[PDB]
Amino acid sequence: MLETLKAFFDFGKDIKDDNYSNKLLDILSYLRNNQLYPGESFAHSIKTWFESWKGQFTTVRKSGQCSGCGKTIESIQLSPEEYECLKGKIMRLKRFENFIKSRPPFDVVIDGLNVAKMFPKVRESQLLLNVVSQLAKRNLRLLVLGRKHMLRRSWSRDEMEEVQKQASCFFADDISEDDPFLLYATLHSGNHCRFITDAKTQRLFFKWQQGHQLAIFQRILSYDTVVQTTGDSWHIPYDVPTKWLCLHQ
Ligand SMILES: [Cl-]
Ligand SMILES: [Zn+2]
Repeated sequence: MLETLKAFFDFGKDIKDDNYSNKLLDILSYLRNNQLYPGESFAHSIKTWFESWKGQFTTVRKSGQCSGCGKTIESIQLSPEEYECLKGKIMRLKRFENFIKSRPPFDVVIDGLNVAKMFPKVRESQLLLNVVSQLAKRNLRLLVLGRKHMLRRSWSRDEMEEVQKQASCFFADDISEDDPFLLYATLHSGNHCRFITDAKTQRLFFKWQQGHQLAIFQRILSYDTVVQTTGDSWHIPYDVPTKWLCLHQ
């Protein structure tokens, strides 16, 4: 589909209807609101179309600070109001709710089932413990969302006991869905908590996810990797990617 969209940018160089241009800008806004990134050849067409504006293919510093503008890429951290927005509408089972509310916030919410079943070679009671042990080395509060299945041999427990002594474990019924509990416990704990597993808010969810998801651990950046603009500038990631199209005018 990106292939088709690119072709309309190419047509844009000669089509100087400024009503046509604002439909091309709508595409850019669609990319932003849905965490999509153009291909490299699509990026070239965007740069080229805008220049009919100065474009440069660049990278982003550790506190980017784009190498091209010197401008600072949008922050990945949610504002207190933005976070209280996204939080409210995700919660929009009471044993779990109780479990959370009678306890201090957590730092990492771990989807035990999906984490354990991702490196299929090793036993999954072992894999969970390994993830927990590496994280408990820094004294974080850990909530492991598990199932009654984990406390039934054989998921050697044994090994689950070592898990429960370094992480807090809530064992939901085996039929329960994973996503609701993880989203609740993480968002309830606060903007600081991370996890392992409308248009403005769907964007917020995407910003929140990118800045709070621990990927097996991958580093979380200071800045937000999305198509973005300030009016005088556009910053478009392409080909999360690390290459950026820099536009300023
Ligand atoms: Cl697509
Ligand atoms: Zn730049």
